[PDB]
Amino acid sequence: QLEKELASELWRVRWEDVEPSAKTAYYKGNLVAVKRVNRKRIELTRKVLFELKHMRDVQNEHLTRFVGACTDPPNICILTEYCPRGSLQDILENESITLDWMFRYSLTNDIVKGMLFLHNGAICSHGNLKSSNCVVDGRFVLKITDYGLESFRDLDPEQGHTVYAKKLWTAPELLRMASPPVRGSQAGDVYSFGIILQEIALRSGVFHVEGLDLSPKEIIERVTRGEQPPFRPSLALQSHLEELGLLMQRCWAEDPQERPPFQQIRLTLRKFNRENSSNILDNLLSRMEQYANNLEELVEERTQAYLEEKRKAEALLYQILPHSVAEQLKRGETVQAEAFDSVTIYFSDIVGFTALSAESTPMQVVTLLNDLYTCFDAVIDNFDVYKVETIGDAYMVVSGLPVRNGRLHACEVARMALALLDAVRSFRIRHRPQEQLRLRIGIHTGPVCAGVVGLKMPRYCLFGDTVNTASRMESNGEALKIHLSSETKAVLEEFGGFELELRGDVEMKGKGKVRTYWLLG
Amino acid sequence: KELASELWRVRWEDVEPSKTAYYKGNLVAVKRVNRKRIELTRKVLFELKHMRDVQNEHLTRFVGACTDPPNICILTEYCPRGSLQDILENESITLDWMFRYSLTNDIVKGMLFLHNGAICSHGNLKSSNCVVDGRFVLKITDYGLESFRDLDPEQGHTVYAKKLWTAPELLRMASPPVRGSQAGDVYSFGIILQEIALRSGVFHVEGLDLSPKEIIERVTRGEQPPFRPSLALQSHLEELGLLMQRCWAEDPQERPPFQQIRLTLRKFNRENSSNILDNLLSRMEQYANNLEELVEERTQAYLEEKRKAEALLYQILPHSVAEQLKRGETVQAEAFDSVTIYFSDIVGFTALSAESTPMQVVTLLNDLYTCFDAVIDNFDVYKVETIGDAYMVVSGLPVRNGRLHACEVARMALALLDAVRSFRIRHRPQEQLRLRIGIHTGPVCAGVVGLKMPRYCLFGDTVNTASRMESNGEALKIHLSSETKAVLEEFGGFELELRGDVEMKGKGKVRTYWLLG
Ligand SMILES: Nc1ncnc2c1ncn2[C@@H]1O[C@H](COP(=O)(O)OP(=O)(O)OP(=O)(O)O)[C@@H](O)[C@H]1O
Ligand SMILES: Nc1ncnc2c1ncn2[C@@H]1O[C@H](COP(=O)(O)OP(=O)(O)OP(=O)(O)O)[C@@H](O)[C@H]1O
Repeated sequence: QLEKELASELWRVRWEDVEPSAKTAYYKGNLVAVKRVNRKRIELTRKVLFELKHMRDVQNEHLTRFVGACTDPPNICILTEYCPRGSLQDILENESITLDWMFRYSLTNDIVKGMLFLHNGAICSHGNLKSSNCVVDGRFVLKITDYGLESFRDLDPEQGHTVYAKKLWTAPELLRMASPPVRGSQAGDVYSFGIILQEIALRSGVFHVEGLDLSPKEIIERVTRGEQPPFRPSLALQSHLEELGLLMQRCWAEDPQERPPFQQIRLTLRKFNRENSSNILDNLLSRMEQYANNLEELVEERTQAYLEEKRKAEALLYQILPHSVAEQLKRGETVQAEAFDSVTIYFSDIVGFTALSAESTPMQVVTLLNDLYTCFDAVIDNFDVYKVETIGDAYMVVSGLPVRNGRLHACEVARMALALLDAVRSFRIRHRPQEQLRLRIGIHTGPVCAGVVGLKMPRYCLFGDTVNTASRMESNGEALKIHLSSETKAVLEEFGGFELELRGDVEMKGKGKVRTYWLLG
Repeated sequence: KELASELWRVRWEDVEPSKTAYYKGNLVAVKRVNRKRIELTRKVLFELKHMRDVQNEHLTRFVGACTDPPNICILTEYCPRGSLQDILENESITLDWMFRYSLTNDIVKGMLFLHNGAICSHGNLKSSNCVVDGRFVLKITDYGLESFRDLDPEQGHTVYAKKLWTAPELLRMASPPVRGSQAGDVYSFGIILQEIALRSGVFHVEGLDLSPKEIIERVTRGEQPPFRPSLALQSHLEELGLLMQRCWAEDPQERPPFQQIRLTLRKFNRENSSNILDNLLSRMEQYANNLEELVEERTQAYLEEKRKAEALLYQILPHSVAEQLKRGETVQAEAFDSVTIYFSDIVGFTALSAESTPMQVVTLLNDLYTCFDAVIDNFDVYKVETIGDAYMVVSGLPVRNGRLHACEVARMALALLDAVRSFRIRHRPQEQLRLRIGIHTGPVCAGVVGLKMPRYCLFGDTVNTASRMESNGEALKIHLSSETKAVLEEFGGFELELRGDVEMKGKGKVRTYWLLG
């Protein structure tokens, strides 16, 4: 029977039907995982033959099973039962799995037991036990893969300097200037578990010391020196979980016969887990429930964040155009060009807005300008006005777009006249208690045309011969007063009750003698 | 002994309002009751006895319901995480066939115990009142409640919206009981299966769907067309439709035995496994995988959206704004040492534009923007804004430009001729335009004004008076201010024509020079 099974050749995948599509592949109607190593010298190694067959005959709860081997000359590789989640080191290091310490204790104990079985049978502890080769099952039962099959790996000094990239967990004794044995040492196992426990206890990569970080070269050489102090990454200075620190301590010292057996290791682990170490069945359920709850909370927080971006993205493109645009993009395809000539516009400036303001002191007025912007905008929400521009010389607001009515705009302009008269006595310069600046404004009705231009950041533009004429005529505005023209005067006539006075016949550049009026209230 | 003390004396004092409240355990759900007056009787005694009686694995426990003069409610266990109806409604979660199927089987078992013993009936079996548990443990709510319900008569909005679930055997009556018909339970499961079968809301086949009131009197007006919403035509679950078709049985007795229902569902069962834990573990696995997929999609969309927003924001302001967006959050205006300001507008742009038709004026403005685009790529220049005809920009860069603002006039002089030469009014092919550029060289202070919609604003007496003066200028000739003419003197390679001392408002006789090229 033994001879027959050994001759059976039950480990040959033969890499013919298997389809490739870190590099997961599909074979045996199941998810697979294949890792290979550059070697072209395999033979029918009797010892390795038994090792391969025995591995294929090894099973346990916390181990990881085998499938088949790559005997083809294209390559040679293992076939392993892929598991969904990534390497454990990634698992903890993501900072997005929101672990808990009961969770971690259970993981440590499970890995302990799996290794223990790994060490109680014909297969003995594997050489390397890096924290980055402990996979998590779909049902979340820790497994320790990539072990055994001695002659099946890239056992090589070839890389030379590059070898020092990945040996950090190597047992200190084995990591000396000597040719190592493939199998490894049980002391090596104790050290491996100690270092992995450290990494799963501090939650930062490998050898996370806050005082001084050092590349792999530095850590390797430091470990190698064998200095009097027991070099190893430090333990958080707290008494909350001293037991685990002590247990790791017993596994670190270079005393080869000091790293204990796993009998006492499991004994101390159970003594600690007596806090919550209850059952062997329900553990899976509670663990998965905790993990799922945390994942759902994380995704809820991300989804909350995503809405935050949408509102801000909206605030840039849509908001530039008048709020009629707010409909235009908000299913307002009907929000298009207009031909309404009953539009009232207020363009005003600060008497000596620039010269004195800039000359007073560098960088001593810009904040005040922002304050004026904010306050006068808040008032700008006190009336139905779609502010047009805030040009350096002046800001110009014209209304009427939000409601297609020829009576609302005139009343809005008339009201804003008195509102600006008040603003004259509003937003006094805080920095200079003895400092006052007055605003001059004017209104000029007439035909106008509004339309949306621009591709990247389209904006509304409101052009009109009346607009240009109003600018050219109001360029001579006086302080703390308002000038109205004939068109706007007629607007006021039918707009509603008001107290307008007659300034007289003002000679306007390009307009000639124009009768003008003062708005009192 | 049982008479002595209720063991259902849940006063808030024990609990905290902190609408699920907490009591010395996990979260304990509550439900207010508008009773306002009590004369508890032996009937109530047996009510409490039954309330405590059952502790089945698929019946959700209560402890004690308040009986205070002003208020009363039942303190049940707050099994969190929504409802089954919801747990399929929200499109995010994607239950697979087997998952829904097993959910149905579990409901079968829970109901099987529901009233096969002491408790007679519940009557309200709304899917929304059967929630999932912390770890995939379905239950069924409000069993018992000998009188704990809104028995008060409304015959109004309550009828409109809150009674749909009861089936016609219940509907075809004017005296609703505390506990519904056994066939009533069968019907309740029938419509619950109706809702779980497909992802629709409630009692809604495709096609014509009358609104809820129409649904109500359809419920009570049933004709020989036996109006049970028919299942999905998909033939991979047609056997389910068999049960569904039977469940809402017009003949009261034909509504099959519930145990027979369970046994048929068993034969029906997908042969996954027989373990009681295995099913739970597999379910949680599927749910977790779906949640991970949701996380992935959300993250992808968030990154894409923010990338687009950043692109737009960078487009808005000058590249110095890009740098500020990079790391710097606090920005204060720069009192630049010396800059160049170019003001551009055509002669009689206002008049000509007004002459045009506004509708075609929109295309004219599009033409203007496009034609300005070409001049928009000459050298470092940030177009401040485009208000009307005037199209102005400055060449001040975040860092020293080696007197590059001298190159601003160079760029404008180069671009003006090219733009004017072969740029035409689409709606005004017959009409042509002449472009005049006014350049000044001087310092100015510029900064970001506003935060919600911050914009670069640059103020400087040079800029202001230069814009005003260039307002009136020579024809088809780039005028430069003597101030900027000297800087042009510093930078070689070009030719300058001395226009001479022109009258500038607020400036008197001020020298100006015409661009040569
Ligand atoms: N169960 C698994 N089997 C194979 N690969 C896995 C598994 N789980 C995760 N992986 C991924 O495959 C990679 C294989 O591990 P790794 O790269 O550490 O092997 P190696 O570096 O060739 O040798 P060692 O495992 O000793 O480091 C991991 O880095 C990980 O990203
Ligand atoms: N343990 C629980 N106790 C109470 N409500 C819950 C519980 N779990 C979930 N819910 C929520 O309760 C809602 C069901 O509605 P609700 O219980 O308020 O009215 P009802 O029970 O149908 O009728 P009434 O409340 O009048 O008896 C669902 O949205 C569900 O998510």
